[PDB]
Amino acid sequence: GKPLEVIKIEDGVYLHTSFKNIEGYGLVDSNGLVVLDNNQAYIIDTPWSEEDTKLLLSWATDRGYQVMASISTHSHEDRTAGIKLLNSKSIPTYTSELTKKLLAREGKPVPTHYFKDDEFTLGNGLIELYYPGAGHTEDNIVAWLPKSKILFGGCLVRSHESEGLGYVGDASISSWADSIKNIVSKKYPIQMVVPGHGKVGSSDILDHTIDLAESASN
Amino acid sequence: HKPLEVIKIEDGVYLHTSFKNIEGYGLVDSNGLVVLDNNQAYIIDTPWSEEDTKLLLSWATDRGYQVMASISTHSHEDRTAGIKLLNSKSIPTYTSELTKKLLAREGKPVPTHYFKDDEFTLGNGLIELYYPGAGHTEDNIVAWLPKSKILFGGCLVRSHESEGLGYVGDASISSWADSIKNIVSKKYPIQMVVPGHGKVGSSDILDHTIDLAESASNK
Ligand SMILES: [Zn+2]
Ligand SMILES: [Zn+2]
Repeated sequence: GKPLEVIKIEDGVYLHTSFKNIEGYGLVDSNGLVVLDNNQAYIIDTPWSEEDTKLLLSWATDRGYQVMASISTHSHEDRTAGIKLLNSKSIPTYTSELTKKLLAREGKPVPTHYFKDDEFTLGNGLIELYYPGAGHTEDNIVAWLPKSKILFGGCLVRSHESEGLGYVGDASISSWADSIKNIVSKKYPIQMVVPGHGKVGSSDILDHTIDLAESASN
Repeated sequence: HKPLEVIKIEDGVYLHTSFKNIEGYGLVDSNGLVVLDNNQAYIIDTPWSEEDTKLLLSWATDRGYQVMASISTHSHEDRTAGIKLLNSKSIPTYTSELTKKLLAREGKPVPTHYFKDDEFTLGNGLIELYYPGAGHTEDNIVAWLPKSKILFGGCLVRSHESEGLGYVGDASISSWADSIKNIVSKKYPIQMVVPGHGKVGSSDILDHTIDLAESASNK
């Protein structure tokens, strides 16, 4: 069969990490966040398994948190599992309108809620969502947390120690550098960047990511 | 999803390579072989999925080949997901006894044939199968092709480019080096070693794999 892990990375911000076995390669890890506003919880990108999502919801309800919503950063396979489960529990699920329509076109579970512009904030200013343009996928969005000064980049960003753009099957490689530069133009006072895969780091992760992007489109 | 590739690597020996998309990491490859004996084809490890297995069968039958048998090197899927499909088409499927019983214990489709000893041959001498000991898994076997002088090591061996042992969830790391030394003790005149993942190489792959095993075992 290794199980979901949750760890505190700031006050009211927890990193959750799930694991899959890759035959021939080893273990690949995947991150998202739980963000607390008092005792209300928000999930950014659920575990890829419906199983590990189940465990994440229990992680929260066992601490007396009320899970208010989930946000999914894009439409890929691993982001669907949680949507279906949280829909079933009447927990509000959010994506961009575009991500929602992509999911519906692919016959996948759709979120119950969705925002239409390129910016949207959740909680009472707790989570600022932003669509910076195509990169990892055509629809990928990021989440900015103004209080903790953390950017959740998901797979649109690559961690420091990692050396490629990851799964690029649905990527817009020649658009990617420009999309990271759009995040940069927000002039968020970024203190930490959480990638979809790998270790958390500083704002450097964005520069690192443009390097990989600019290299590959050559 | 990138589809099955098949390429000739020796007279009568073809490398088949199947791909999976790994979110966060990229594309991973998995290798097996097809070995021909005139019109008769033998598959060493099926492809990773049923769909790619289907493509492998069509690759062979579009060429007029008769698929006589498959052999799977252990009870993990990148070796066995094709057993159900071949079973449906009444194509004999083989594993060791231990691999067969592991599959059955896990409620997985089992091969229609198996062998009991540490050695077995298929295709009347074409393919020599050997169980060297635990490593990648408790049950992993290798395949020696005396004509083409190819060793198929599967995930018991690691390509040069690989700097780790791969998926070690079911591994016996402290036994792994000995198990490779057991292969080496066979004195096969090895010209090429085909790993389960990554590029084909020479007998040096075996030394590389020993290095990796010994390093991980020290911890
Ligand atoms: Zn993705
Ligand atoms: Zn295996």
